[PDB]
Amino acid sequence: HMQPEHVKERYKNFLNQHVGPDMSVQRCNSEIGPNNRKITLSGTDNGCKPVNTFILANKRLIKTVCGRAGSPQGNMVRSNQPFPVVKCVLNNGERHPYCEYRGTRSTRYIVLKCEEGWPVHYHEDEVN
Ligand SMILES: [Cl-]
Repeated sequence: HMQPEHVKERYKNFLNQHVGPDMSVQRCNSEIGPNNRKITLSGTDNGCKPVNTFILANKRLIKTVCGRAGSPQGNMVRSNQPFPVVKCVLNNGERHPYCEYRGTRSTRYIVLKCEEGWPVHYHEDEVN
């Protein structure tokens, strides 16, 4: 429960954007939208993210990728085993409440950036 002060907000936002143990392929719009997580494109006024991946696992398991269950990839880490994910890809909309997505489930190695052992960034594919 205790977190480094400079990590707290980045970690909170990592959980919000990317930790979705209960997420499903057909709930991208509801989960991303203002009735739930209100996930927004960084640096924008309520802008729809082009892509947002939810890892279908709990935060405890995902955090282990920052340590024993990951391997180094530059200054990031790559999971040693793959995870189930739902990738939400933008279909329509500029800003909330109009962000509409298609969700696709896959199993994939996840690449994260960690700080002090805490996940702070999920590395999305360049093209989605
Ligand atoms: Cl790996």
